[PDB]
Amino acid sequence: TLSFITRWRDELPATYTTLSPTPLNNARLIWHNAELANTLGIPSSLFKAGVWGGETLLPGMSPLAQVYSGHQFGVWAGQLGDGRGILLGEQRLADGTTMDWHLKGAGLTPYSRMGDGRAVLRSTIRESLASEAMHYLGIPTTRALSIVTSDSPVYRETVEPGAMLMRVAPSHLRFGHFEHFYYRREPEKVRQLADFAIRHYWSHLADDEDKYRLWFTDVVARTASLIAQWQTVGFAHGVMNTDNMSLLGLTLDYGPFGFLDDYEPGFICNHSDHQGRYSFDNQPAVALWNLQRLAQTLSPFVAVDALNEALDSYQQVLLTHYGQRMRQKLGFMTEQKEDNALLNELFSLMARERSDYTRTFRMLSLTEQHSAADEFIDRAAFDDWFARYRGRLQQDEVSDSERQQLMQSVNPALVLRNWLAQRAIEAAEKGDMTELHRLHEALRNPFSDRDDDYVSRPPD
Ligand SMILES: Nc1ncnc2c1ncn2[C@@H]1O[C@H](COP(=O)(O)OP(=O)(O)NP(=O)(O)O)[C@@H](O)[C@H]1O
Ligand SMILES: [Mg+2]
Ligand SMILES: [Mg+2]
Repeated sequence: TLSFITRWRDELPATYTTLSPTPLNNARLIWHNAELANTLGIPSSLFKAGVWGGETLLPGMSPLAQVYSGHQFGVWAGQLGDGRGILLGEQRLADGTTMDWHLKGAGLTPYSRMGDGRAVLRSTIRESLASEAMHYLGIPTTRALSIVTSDSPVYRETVEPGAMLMRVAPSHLRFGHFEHFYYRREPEKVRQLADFAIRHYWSHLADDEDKYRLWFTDVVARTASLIAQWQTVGFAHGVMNTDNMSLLGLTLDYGPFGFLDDYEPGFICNHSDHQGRYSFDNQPAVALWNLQRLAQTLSPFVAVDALNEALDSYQQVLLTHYGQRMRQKLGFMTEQKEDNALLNELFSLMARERSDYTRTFRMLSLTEQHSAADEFIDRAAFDDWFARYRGRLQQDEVSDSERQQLMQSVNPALVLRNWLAQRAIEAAEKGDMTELHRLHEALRNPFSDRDDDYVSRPPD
Protein backbone atom coordinates (compact mmCIF):
# COMPACT_ATOMS: atom_id res chain seq x y z
CA THR A 1 0.00 0.00 0.00
CA LEU A 2 2.92 2.56 -0.18
CA SER A 3 4.37 3.52 -3.59
CA PHE A 4 8.16 3.77 -3.87
CA ILE A 5 9.96 4.71 -7.10
CA THR A 6 13.55 4.04 -8.08
CA ARG A 7 14.02 7.46 -9.64
CA TRP A 8 17.47 8.40 -8.31
CA ARG A 9 18.79 4.88 -8.85
CA ASP A 10 17.53 4.68 -12.46
CA GLU A 11 18.23 8.27 -13.56
CA LEU A 12 21.55 9.12 -11.85
CA PRO A 13 23.81 6.09 -12.31
CA ALA A 14 27.27 6.42 -10.77
CA THR A 15 26.15 8.83 -8.05
CA TYR A 16 25.64 6.16 -5.40
CA THR A 17 26.46 2.71 -4.11
CA THR A 18 23.66 0.21 -3.60
CA LEU A 19 23.87 -1.33 -0.13
CA SER A 20 21.75 -2.24 2.84
CA PRO A 21 21.54 -0.86 6.39
CA THR A 22 23.45 -2.57 9.17
CA PRO A 23 21.05 -3.25 12.07
CA LEU A 24 21.93 -2.33 15.65
CA ASN A 25 21.65 -4.73 18.60
CA ASN A 26 18.30 -4.83 20.40
CA ALA A 27 17.04 -1.84 18.47
CA ARG A 28 13.57 -0.63 19.40
CA LEU A 29 11.21 2.17 18.38
CA ILE A 30 11.10 4.93 21.00
CA TRP A 31 9.28 7.64 19.06
CA HIS A 32 7.52 8.17 15.78
CA ASN A 33 5.78 11.16 14.24
CA ALA A 34 2.13 10.00 14.21
CA GLU A 35 0.83 13.12 12.42
CA LEU A 36 3.38 12.89 9.65
CA ALA A 37 2.77 9.19 9.23
CA ASN A 38 -0.91 9.89 8.53
CA THR A 39 0.10 12.51 5.99
CA LEU A 40 2.39 10.01 4.25
CA GLY A 41 -0.15 7.19 4.21
CA ILE A 42 2.01 4.92 6.40
CA PRO A 43 -0.14 2.29 8.10
CA SER A 44 0.07 2.65 11.82
CA SER A 45 0.71 -1.14 12.20
CA LEU A 46 4.23 -0.60 10.74
CA PHE A 47 5.19 1.03 14.04
CA LYS A 48 4.45 -2.03 16.23
CA ALA A 49 12.25 -1.95 15.07
CA GLY A 50 11.52 -3.20 11.53
CA VAL A 51 12.09 -0.64 8.82
CA TRP A 52 12.76 2.19 11.33
CA GLY A 53 15.85 0.25 12.49
CA GLY A 54 16.91 -0.77 8.98
CA GLU A 55 16.05 -4.42 9.67
CA THR A 56 13.34 -4.79 7.01
CA LEU A 57 12.67 -3.35 3.59
CA LEU A 58 9.31 -2.35 2.26
CA PRO A 59 8.27 -3.38 -1.28
CA GLY A 60 9.73 -1.02 -3.88
CA MET A 61 12.69 0.26 -1.80
CA SER A 62 16.18 -0.06 -3.33
CA PRO A 63 18.58 1.38 -0.77
CA LEU A 64 21.63 3.29 -1.89
CA ALA A 65 24.15 5.65 -0.37
CA GLN A 66 24.79 8.86 -2.30
CA VAL A 67 28.25 10.28 -3.03
CA TYR A 68 28.94 13.99 -2.67
CA SER A 69 31.80 16.32 -1.69
CA GLY A 70 31.95 19.75 0.03
CA HIS A 71 33.80 22.75 1.35
CA GLN A 72 34.07 22.46 5.13
CA PHE A 73 34.68 25.73 6.96
CA GLY A 74 35.66 27.37 3.71
CA VAL A 75 38.26 24.79 2.65
CA TRP A 76 37.79 22.12 0.00
CA ALA A 77 37.35 18.80 1.79
CA GLY A 78 37.25 16.33 -1.09
CA GLN A 79 34.97 13.34 -1.16
CA LEU A 80 32.28 13.12 1.54
CA GLY A 81 28.97 11.35 0.84
CA ASP A 82 26.30 9.48 2.76
CA GLY A 83 28.86 8.22 5.29
CA ARG A 84 26.35 7.23 7.95
CA GLY A 85 23.01 7.27 6.13
CA ILE A 86 21.11 5.47 3.38
CA LEU A 87 18.38 6.58 0.96
CA LEU A 88 15.99 3.60 1.45
CA GLY A 89 13.76 4.82 -1.42
CA GLU A 90 11.64 7.69 -2.74
CA GLN A 91 7.93 7.60 -1.90
CA ARG A 92 5.43 9.16 -4.34
CA LEU A 93 2.43 10.81 -2.61
CA ALA A 94 -1.05 11.44 -4.07
CA ASP A 95 -0.05 15.13 -4.31
CA GLY A 96 2.48 14.03 -6.96
CA THR A 97 5.24 15.02 -4.50
CA THR A 98 8.00 12.58 -3.78
CA MET A 99 9.49 12.12 -0.37
CA ASP A 100 12.95 10.57 0.26
CA TRP A 101 13.11 8.13 3.15
CA HIS A 102 16.69 8.54 4.48
CA LEU A 103 17.86 6.42 7.44
CA LYS A 104 20.50 8.28 9.48
CA GLY A 105 22.75 6.07 11.54
CA ALA A 106 22.41 3.13 9.10
CA GLY A 107 25.90 1.65 9.41
CA LEU A 108 29.16 1.85 7.53
CA THR A 109 29.13 2.99 3.91
CA PRO A 110 31.82 3.34 1.21
CA TYR A 111 31.66 7.03 2.20
CA SER A 112 32.25 6.67 6.00
CA ARG A 113 36.00 7.49 5.72
CA MET A 114 37.24 6.79 9.29
CA GLY A 115 33.71 7.12 10.80
CA ASP A 116 31.75 4.33 12.52
CA GLY A 117 28.63 4.85 10.35
CA ARG A 118 26.48 5.44 13.43
CA ALA A 119 24.50 8.17 15.09
CA VAL A 120 23.91 8.57 18.82
CA LEU A 121 20.69 8.95 20.77
CA ARG A 122 21.32 12.57 21.78
CA SER A 123 21.96 13.80 18.22
CA THR A 124 18.92 11.96 16.79
CA ILE A 125 16.67 13.38 19.52
CA ARG A 126 18.01 16.88 18.92
CA GLU A 127 17.56 16.56 15.15
CA SER A 128 13.99 15.25 15.43
CA LEU A 129 13.03 18.12 17.75
CA ALA A 130 14.76 20.78 15.65
CA SER A 131 13.32 19.67 12.31
CA GLU A 132 9.74 19.38 13.66
CA ALA A 133 10.07 22.71 15.50
CA MET A 134 11.25 24.37 12.24
CA HIS A 135 8.41 22.83 10.32
CA TYR A 136 5.78 24.19 12.68
CA LEU A 137 7.44 27.62 12.62
CA GLY A 138 6.68 27.50 8.87
CA ILE A 139 10.33 27.31 7.74
CA PRO A 140 11.41 24.76 5.09
CA THR A 141 13.14 21.77 6.59
CA THR A 142 13.71 18.06 6.43
CA ARG A 143 11.24 16.16 8.65
CA ALA A 144 11.57 13.54 11.39
CA LEU A 145 9.50 10.34 11.16
CA SER A 146 11.00 7.95 13.72
CA ILE A 147 13.77 7.29 16.25
CA VAL A 148 15.10 3.92 17.37
CA THR A 149 17.67 3.40 20.10
CA SER A 150 19.65 0.25 20.81
CA ASP A 151 22.06 -1.42 23.23
CA SER A 152 24.90 -0.92 20.74
CA PRO A 153 27.75 1.15 22.17
CA VAL A 154 28.83 4.09 20.03
CA TYR A 155 31.80 6.10 21.26
CA ARG A 156 31.94 9.88 21.05
CA GLU A 157 33.48 11.77 23.94
CA THR A 158 31.67 9.15 26.09
CA VAL A 159 30.01 5.82 25.24
CA GLU A 160 26.52 6.57 23.86
CA PRO A 161 23.62 4.37 22.75
CA GLY A 162 23.53 3.85 18.99
CA ALA A 163 20.38 5.25 17.44
CA MET A 164 18.76 5.91 14.06
CA LEU A 165 16.56 8.69 12.72
CA MET A 166 14.25 8.08 9.77
CA ARG A 167 14.52 11.48 7.96
CA VAL A 168 11.98 12.45 5.30
CA ALA A 169 12.54 15.20 2.72
CA PRO A 170 11.52 16.12 -0.83
CA SER A 171 15.16 15.69 -1.87
CA HIS A 172 18.63 15.30 -0.40
CA LEU A 173 20.36 17.17 -3.22
CA ARG A 174 23.09 19.39 -1.77
CA PHE A 175 25.37 22.03 -3.20
CA GLY A 176 28.08 19.45 -2.55
CA HIS A 177 26.59 17.03 -5.14
CA PHE A 178 27.39 19.49 -7.90
CA GLU A 179 30.79 20.33 -6.40
CA HIS A 180 31.63 16.62 -6.31
CA PHE A 181 31.40 16.11 -10.04
CA TYR A 182 32.72 19.57 -10.94
CA TYR A 183 36.06 19.06 -9.17
CA ARG A 184 36.31 15.52 -10.53
CA ARG A 185 36.17 17.22 -13.95
CA GLU A 186 32.93 15.51 -15.02
CA PRO A 187 30.93 18.56 -16.17
CA GLU A 188 28.44 16.29 -17.95
CA LYS A 189 27.49 14.76 -14.60
CA VAL A 190 27.04 18.25 -13.19
CA ARG A 191 24.58 19.04 -15.95
CA GLN A 192 22.87 15.64 -15.46
CA LEU A 193 22.17 16.66 -11.86
CA ALA A 194 20.82 20.06 -12.93
CA ASP A 195 18.48 18.53 -15.52
CA PHE A 196 17.28 15.96 -12.95
CA ALA A 197 16.59 18.71 -10.41
CA ILE A 198 14.71 20.82 -12.99
CA ARG A 199 12.70 17.82 -14.33
CA HIS A 200 11.48 16.72 -10.85
CA TYR A 201 11.36 20.01 -8.86
CA TRP A 202 11.05 22.87 -11.40
CA SER A 203 8.97 21.16 -14.10
CA HIS A 204 7.25 24.43 -15.12
CA LEU A 205 10.52 25.48 -16.68
CA ALA A 206 10.34 24.67 -20.39
CA ASP A 207 13.37 22.70 -21.45
CA ASP A 208 16.33 25.02 -22.35
CA GLU A 209 14.32 28.17 -22.98
CA ASP A 210 16.49 29.91 -20.35
CA LYS A 211 15.88 26.97 -17.98
CA TYR A 212 19.31 27.10 -16.36
CA ARG A 213 19.36 30.83 -15.59
CA LEU A 214 15.82 30.79 -14.21
CA TRP A 215 16.44 27.65 -12.16
CA PHE A 216 19.67 28.97 -10.56
CA THR A 217 17.97 32.30 -10.00
CA ASP A 218 15.30 30.42 -8.01
CA VAL A 219 17.95 28.43 -6.15
CA VAL A 220 19.51 31.68 -4.97
CA ALA A 221 16.10 33.11 -3.99
CA ARG A 222 15.21 30.00 -1.98
CA THR A 223 18.48 30.07 -0.06
CA ALA A 224 18.12 33.82 0.61
CA SER A 225 14.56 33.30 1.86
CA LEU A 226 15.68 30.38 4.03
CA ILE A 227 18.42 32.51 5.69
CA ALA A 228 16.02 35.43 6.17
CA GLN A 229 13.71 33.09 8.06
CA TRP A 230 16.47 31.67 10.30
CA GLN A 231 17.54 35.19 11.21
CA THR A 232 14.02 36.25 12.12
CA VAL A 233 13.43 33.45 14.59
CA GLY A 234 17.01 33.42 15.86
CA PHE A 235 18.18 30.05 14.50
CA ALA A 236 21.92 29.40 14.10
CA HIS A 237 22.71 26.35 11.94
CA GLY A 238 26.39 26.13 13.01
CA VAL A 239 27.72 23.91 10.19
CA MET A 240 26.86 25.60 6.93
CA ASN A 241 29.33 23.61 4.91
CA THR A 242 28.43 23.30 1.24
CA ASP A 243 27.53 19.61 1.66
CA ASN A 244 24.85 20.69 4.20
CA MET A 245 23.22 23.21 1.86
CA SER A 246 19.98 21.92 0.33
CA LEU A 247 19.49 22.73 -3.35
CA LEU A 248 15.74 23.25 -2.68
CA GLY A 249 16.30 25.64 0.22
CA LEU A 250 15.41 23.26 3.07
CA THR A 251 17.05 23.38 6.45
CA LEU A 252 19.38 20.37 6.27
CA ASP A 253 21.57 18.50 8.84
CA TYR A 254 20.86 19.47 12.45
CA GLY A 255 24.06 19.02 14.52
CA PRO A 256 25.40 21.71 16.87
CA PHE A 257 22.52 24.07 16.01
CA GLY A 258 21.20 26.68 18.42
CA PHE A 259 18.11 28.78 18.72
CA LEU A 260 19.18 32.04 20.38
CA ASP A 261 18.38 32.49 24.04
CA ASP A 262 19.99 35.80 24.89
CA TYR A 263 20.16 37.98 21.79
CA GLU A 264 23.78 38.00 20.61
CA PRO A 265 24.56 38.41 16.88
CA GLY A 266 27.94 36.69 17.30
CA PHE A 267 26.39 33.63 18.96
CA ILE A 268 28.45 30.50 18.29
CA CYS A 269 26.84 27.22 19.23
CA ASN A 270 29.31 24.98 17.37
CA HIS A 271 32.25 24.76 19.80
CA SER A 272 34.45 23.32 17.00
CA ASP A 273 33.97 26.58 14.97
CA HIS A 274 36.97 28.43 16.40
CA GLN A 275 36.88 31.39 13.98
CA GLY A 276 33.17 32.01 14.46
CA ARG A 277 32.64 31.33 10.74
CA TYR A 278 29.08 30.14 11.37
CA SER A 279 28.11 32.63 14.04
CA PHE A 280 24.47 33.74 13.81
CA ASP A 281 25.33 37.12 12.30
CA ASN A 282 27.47 35.57 9.53
CA GLN A 283 24.77 33.27 8.13
CA PRO A 284 23.68 35.81 5.46
CA ALA A 285 27.21 36.23 4.20
CA VAL A 286 28.09 32.51 4.51
CA ALA A 287 25.04 31.44 2.49
CA LEU A 288 26.08 33.81 -0.31
CA TRP A 289 29.64 32.40 -0.22
CA ASN A 290 28.09 28.90 -0.52
CA LEU A 291 25.95 29.94 -3.50
CA GLN A 292 29.06 31.29 -5.19
CA ARG A 293 30.65 27.87 -4.71
CA LEU A 294 27.57 26.28 -6.33
CA ALA A 295 27.73 28.88 -9.10
CA GLN A 296 31.33 27.75 -9.75
CA THR A 297 30.13 24.26 -10.75
CA LEU A 298 27.64 25.52 -13.36
CA SER A 299 30.00 27.78 -15.31
CA PRO A 300 30.74 24.94 -17.83
CA PHE A 301 27.19 25.11 -19.24
CA VAL A 302 25.68 28.35 -17.83
CA ALA A 303 27.08 31.73 -18.89
CA VAL A 304 29.24 33.15 -16.09
CA ASP A 305 27.34 36.41 -16.68
CA ALA A 306 23.84 35.01 -15.92
CA LEU A 307 25.30 33.29 -12.85
CA ASN A 308 26.50 36.57 -11.33
CA GLU A 309 23.24 38.30 -12.18
CA ALA A 310 21.48 35.55 -10.19
CA LEU A 311 24.08 35.93 -7.43
CA ASP A 312 23.39 39.68 -7.58
CA SER A 313 19.72 39.19 -6.71
CA TYR A 314 20.57 37.51 -3.38
CA GLN A 315 20.73 40.54 -1.14
CA GLN A 316 17.46 42.07 -2.41
CA VAL A 317 15.54 38.77 -1.92
CA LEU A 318 16.96 38.25 1.54
CA LEU A 319 16.24 41.82 2.54
CA THR A 320 12.66 41.66 1.18
CA HIS A 321 11.82 38.53 3.19
CA TYR A 322 13.67 39.68 6.33
CA GLY A 323 12.08 43.10 6.24
CA GLN A 324 8.57 41.80 5.71
CA ARG A 325 8.99 39.22 8.50
CA MET A 326 10.41 41.80 10.97
CA ARG A 327 7.59 44.36 10.29
CA GLN A 328 5.17 41.57 11.26
CA LYS A 329 7.25 40.78 14.36
CA LEU A 330 7.16 44.46 15.42
CA GLY A 331 3.48 44.79 14.56
CA PHE A 332 4.05 47.39 11.85
CA MET A 333 0.90 46.97 9.69
CA THR A 334 2.03 49.76 7.36
CA GLU A 335 5.56 50.92 6.45
CA GLN A 336 6.99 54.21 7.70
CA LYS A 337 10.61 55.16 7.26
CA GLU A 338 11.00 55.41 11.03
CA ASP A 339 10.96 51.61 10.85
CA ASN A 340 14.64 50.89 10.22
CA ALA A 341 15.89 53.19 12.99
CA LEU A 342 13.40 51.77 15.50
CA LEU A 343 14.63 48.32 14.55
CA ASN A 344 18.36 49.17 14.60
CA GLU A 345 17.89 50.86 17.98
CA LEU A 346 16.04 47.87 19.35
CA PHE A 347 18.68 45.35 18.28
CA SER A 348 21.46 47.63 19.62
CA LEU A 349 19.69 47.83 22.97
CA MET A 350 18.83 44.15 23.12
CA ALA A 351 22.43 43.24 22.53
CA ARG A 352 23.82 45.48 25.30
CA GLU A 353 21.19 44.14 27.73
CA ARG A 354 21.61 40.54 26.51
CA SER A 355 17.80 40.35 26.28
CA ASP A 356 16.30 36.96 25.54
CA TYR A 357 15.38 36.93 21.83
CA THR A 358 12.18 34.92 21.81
CA ARG A 359 10.78 36.28 25.05
CA THR A 360 11.40 39.89 24.09
CA PHE A 361 9.38 39.60 20.92
CA ARG A 362 6.61 37.63 22.58
CA MET A 363 6.33 40.28 25.30
CA LEU A 364 6.46 43.05 22.73
CA SER A 365 3.35 41.42 21.19
CA LEU A 366 1.39 42.69 24.20
CA THR A 367 2.16 46.35 23.50
CA GLU A 368 -0.67 48.83 23.72
CA GLN A 369 -0.04 51.88 21.55
CA HIS A 370 -1.21 54.46 24.08
CA SER A 371 0.22 52.88 27.24
CA ALA A 372 3.73 52.87 28.70
CA ALA A 373 2.99 49.73 30.75
CA ASP A 374 11.15 45.80 33.41
CA GLU A 375 13.95 43.54 32.02
CA PHE A 376 16.66 46.16 31.44
CA ILE A 377 19.60 47.64 33.39
CA ASP A 378 18.98 50.90 31.49
CA ARG A 379 15.23 51.34 31.89
CA ALA A 380 15.76 54.98 30.86
CA ALA A 381 16.86 53.92 27.37
CA PHE A 382 13.99 51.42 27.08
CA ASP A 383 11.12 53.77 27.89
CA ASP A 384 12.63 56.29 25.45
CA TRP A 385 12.73 53.72 22.67
CA PHE A 386 9.36 52.22 23.64
CA ALA A 387 7.93 55.75 23.54
CA ARG A 388 9.11 56.41 19.99
CA TYR A 389 8.10 52.82 19.07
CA ARG A 390 4.54 53.21 20.32
CA GLY A 391 4.12 56.59 18.63
CA ARG A 392 4.99 55.04 15.29
CA LEU A 393 2.45 52.26 15.98
CA GLN A 394 -0.40 54.78 16.23
CA GLN A 395 0.32 55.81 12.64
CA ASP A 396 -1.03 52.40 11.54
CA GLU A 397 -4.52 53.38 12.77
CA VAL A 398 -5.31 49.77 13.57
CA SER A 399 -6.55 48.39 16.84
CA ASP A 400 -4.44 47.28 19.80
CA SER A 401 -6.33 44.01 19.32
CA GLU A 402 -5.51 43.06 15.77
CA ARG A 403 -1.86 44.13 16.04
CA GLN A 404 -1.56 41.83 19.06
CA GLN A 405 -3.14 38.98 17.14
CA LEU A 406 -0.84 39.47 14.14
CA MET A 407 2.22 39.53 16.38
CA GLN A 408 1.22 36.50 18.35
CA SER A 409 0.91 34.63 15.08
CA VAL A 410 4.53 35.35 14.07
CA ASN A 411 6.38 35.67 17.43
CA PRO A 412 6.43 32.14 18.90
CA ALA A 413 5.74 31.60 22.59
CA LEU A 414 8.14 28.67 22.48
CA VAL A 415 11.30 27.68 20.59
CA LEU A 416 13.46 24.57 20.88
CA ARG A 417 15.96 25.81 23.45
CA ASN A 418 19.00 23.63 24.17
CA TRP A 419 17.93 22.90 27.75
CA LEU A 420 14.48 21.61 26.80
CA ALA A 421 16.06 19.17 24.37
CA GLN A 422 18.72 18.18 26.93
CA ARG A 423 15.97 17.44 29.46
CA ALA A 424 14.20 15.10 26.99
CA ILE A 425 17.55 13.44 26.17
CA GLU A 426 18.37 12.86 29.84
CA ALA A 427 14.92 11.31 30.44
CA ALA A 428 15.23 9.32 27.19
CA GLU A 429 18.58 7.74 28.09
CA LYS A 430 16.98 6.61 31.38
CA GLY A 431 14.17 4.88 29.42
CA ASP A 432 11.50 7.54 30.04
CA MET A 433 10.23 8.88 26.68
CA THR A 434 7.44 10.92 28.17
CA GLU A 435 9.44 14.17 28.09
CA LEU A 436 10.44 13.66 24.45
CA HIS A 437 6.78 13.09 23.50
CA ARG A 438 5.61 16.02 25.57
CA LEU A 439 8.16 18.39 24.03
CA HIS A 440 7.37 17.27 20.47
CA GLU A 441 3.69 17.98 21.14
CA ALA A 442 4.47 21.44 22.48
CA LEU A 443 6.52 22.28 19.39
CA ARG A 444 3.58 21.55 17.14
CA ASN A 445 1.99 24.76 18.60
CA PRO A 446 4.78 27.38 18.90
CA PHE A 447 2.43 30.38 18.65
CA SER A 448 0.10 29.26 21.48
CA ASP A 449 0.66 30.58 24.97
CA ARG A 450 1.73 28.17 27.72
CA ASP A 451 1.68 27.99 31.49
CA ASP A 452 4.53 25.48 31.98
CA ASP A 453 8.34 25.91 31.80
CA TYR A 454 8.52 25.41 28.00
CA VAL A 455 8.44 29.20 27.61
CA SER A 456 10.98 30.04 30.35
CA ARG A 457 14.60 30.93 29.89
CA PRO A 458 17.05 28.16 30.84
CA PRO A 459 17.53 27.83 34.61
CA ASP A 460 21.25 28.80 35.01
N1 LIG B 1 29.99 8.79 12.59
C1 LIG B 1 30.18 8.97 11.28
N2 LIG B 1 30.50 7.90 10.53
C2 LIG B 1 30.67 8.06 9.21
N3 LIG B 1 30.56 9.17 8.48
C3 LIG B 1 30.27 10.23 9.26
C4 LIG B 1 30.07 10.22 10.63
N4 LIG B 1 29.73 11.49 11.08
C5 LIG B 1 29.77 12.23 10.00
N5 LIG B 1 30.12 11.54 8.87
C6 LIG B 1 30.22 12.06 7.50
O1 LIG B 1 31.08 13.18 7.51
C7 LIG B 1 30.57 14.20 6.62
C8 LIG B 1 30.24 15.46 7.41
O2 LIG B 1 29.24 15.15 8.42
P1 LIG B 1 27.87 15.93 8.61
O3 LIG B 1 27.85 17.24 7.78
O4 LIG B 1 27.65 16.18 10.08
O5 LIG B 1 26.73 14.96 7.98
P2 LIG B 1 25.84 13.92 8.74
O6 LIG B 1 25.22 14.60 10.00
O7 LIG B 1 26.61 12.68 9.18
N6 LIG B 1 24.69 13.43 7.66
P3 LIG B 1 23.58 14.54 7.00
O8 LIG B 1 22.52 15.00 7.98
O9 LIG B 1 23.00 13.65 5.80
O10 LIG B 1 24.23 15.78 6.26
C9 LIG B 1 29.39 13.56 5.89
O11 LIG B 1 29.83 12.87 4.73
C10 LIG B 1 28.90 12.53 6.91
O12 LIG B 1 28.26 11.46 6.22
MG1 LIG C 1 26.01 16.78 6.82
MG1 LIG D 1 25.68 16.51 10.99
